[PDB]
Amino acid sequence: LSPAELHADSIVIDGLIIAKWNRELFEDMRKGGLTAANCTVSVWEGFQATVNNITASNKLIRDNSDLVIPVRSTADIRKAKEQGKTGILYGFQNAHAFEDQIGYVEVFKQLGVGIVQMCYNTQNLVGTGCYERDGGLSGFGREIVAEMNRVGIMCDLSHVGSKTSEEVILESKKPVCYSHCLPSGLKEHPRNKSDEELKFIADHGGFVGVTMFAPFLKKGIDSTIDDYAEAIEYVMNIVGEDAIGIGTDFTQGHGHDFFEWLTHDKGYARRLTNFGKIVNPLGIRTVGEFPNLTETLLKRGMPERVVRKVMGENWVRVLRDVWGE
Amino acid sequence: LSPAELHADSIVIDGLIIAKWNRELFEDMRKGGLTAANCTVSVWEGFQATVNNITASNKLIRDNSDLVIPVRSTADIRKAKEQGKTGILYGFQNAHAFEDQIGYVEVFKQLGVGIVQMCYNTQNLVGTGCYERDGGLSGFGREIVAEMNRVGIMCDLSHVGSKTSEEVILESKKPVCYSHCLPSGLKEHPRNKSDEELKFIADHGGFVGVTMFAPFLKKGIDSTIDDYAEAIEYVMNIVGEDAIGIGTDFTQGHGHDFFEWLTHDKGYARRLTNFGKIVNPLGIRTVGEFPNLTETLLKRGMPERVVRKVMGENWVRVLRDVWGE
Repeated sequence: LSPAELHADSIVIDGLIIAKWNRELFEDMRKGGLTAANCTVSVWEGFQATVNNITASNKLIRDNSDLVIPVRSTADIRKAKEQGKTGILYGFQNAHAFEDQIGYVEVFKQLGVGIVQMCYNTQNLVGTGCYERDGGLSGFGREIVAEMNRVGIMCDLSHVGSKTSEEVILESKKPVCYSHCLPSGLKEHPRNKSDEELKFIADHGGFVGVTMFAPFLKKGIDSTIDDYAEAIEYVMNIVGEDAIGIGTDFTQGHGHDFFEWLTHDKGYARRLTNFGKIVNPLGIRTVGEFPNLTETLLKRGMPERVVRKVMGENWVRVLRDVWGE
Repeated sequence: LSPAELHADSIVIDGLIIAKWNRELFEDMRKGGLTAANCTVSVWEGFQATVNNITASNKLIRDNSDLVIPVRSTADIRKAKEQGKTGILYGFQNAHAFEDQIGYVEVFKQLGVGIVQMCYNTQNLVGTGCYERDGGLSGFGREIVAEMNRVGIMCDLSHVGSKTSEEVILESKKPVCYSHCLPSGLKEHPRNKSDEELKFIADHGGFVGVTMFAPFLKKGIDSTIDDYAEAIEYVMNIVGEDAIGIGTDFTQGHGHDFFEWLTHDKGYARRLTNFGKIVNPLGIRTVGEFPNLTETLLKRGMPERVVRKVMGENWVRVLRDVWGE
């Protein structure tokens, strides 16, 4: 009932987190009662470099198994909750890790990867990102989507351009998602999505995780926990209460080198953009503050049942759909 | 001079050979009076692997140095004519070997690569090739072209397809070429270029070597060395006598797997096309019959100085310009 007992008695999931990994990050996940999270282990990296991140990841988990456990099935999510731990679901923010092999889709799946973004800002072998002329979904890309549907890896399009994004929604036989994005109806920015877009992905059984990245918020570095709920309500107004969730996009622990890496093509080439100061909305600057989002949305008019949805239940339902598991 | 004396006294150069390497291939090159030839060492492979192709090539050059030598500058071309050997010019048919490192461009030039094709049939990191909806040249591609221009690696667009192709011609500050293509005015086909595309490339200081791959010829597997001259004459009629050359798509020695490799995306995925029965036009079916090409053109009426140009002079000139030497 009380905004604390609810968060506690609930499945909380985060669609996207790219924080510096260490035991302290893990403990802050626990402090926030986080049940599970899509953790990025690749963005610009190729096959082997991505594999390395996974090896490094499996080690941190292994060494901190009293705080976190791997996530391959939604059953792992139920386990994590009933065990007082945080489930970790491996994700890629780029299909580039597959390189030119369609066989790697099954390989990574076998290594615990459950969500893969099609592209990242610029042109891929499969499609093209959101910061450049979008050429659409390539032939090779349609083969990658297909195998991903067969193997059980969800298609993510947060950083993919509109042309290729639409083709992917129309091609996959399993729900796709925008793990972390914001409405352009509040802020123009190249990474935000239009109302037409948000309505189009929901109509096709899609899912949408609303993010809180300062740069993409209407008020930016002056945004508050409430400005986030505002955006979450704007999206739910188009998407509906069954296709909306959370995708904070927490970059907790990272520094200067990390952001410059995210803003230059390939992590080192030409400048694609400039985010500016990185200031999360006041009221939810750290993972350990996740519970303020349950209390907020709650004290904002949204009934308990819908809240359970937005905080995690919805993420579980789609992941269950896509993994058959 | 009789066509025999002429061919022998001429600098004959093949814009593109991609046959099975061994001591028998060389020797046949010598029989043909071949001065220098653009030899492909990459088409579907990435950085390392292409490098392996290169160390294996260097091995052959070294073990058969009485017949061949490396060609890095137009001076190396003259050196071959002086020593009666065939200079080998390492070339790529896909920029995929650069992967996502603009620094690899210089790396390969230092290893001998002097001519590179931007894409091969399908989407790249830099563009798209004929055979699929062409999105154009990307930001990463624009950077690659700029570096290629600086380091001295000529841009090839035979398998690139109009759009990224045209954009490359405008972006590049050095002449670019269609090492091996045929006029679509004689045979409609995705690999063939139009009269507008051929005039365009020439009007921009570009170069065009004509090929004789059966599938692209009007008469197909029924063509003859004359049908080849007809194409050369067709192209020279637009391009002029200074922007045309030879780029016989010699595949001497290769078997069945090789062609299936050339016809499926990434070398194994979806079939992009089907060449059919591979038969070279009668009277020029082996690199050892090169002198018949000179004889023919001459027999058809092309004056001596022009024949010398089509056979090799034009190539050396554009390579001289593009390499700064």
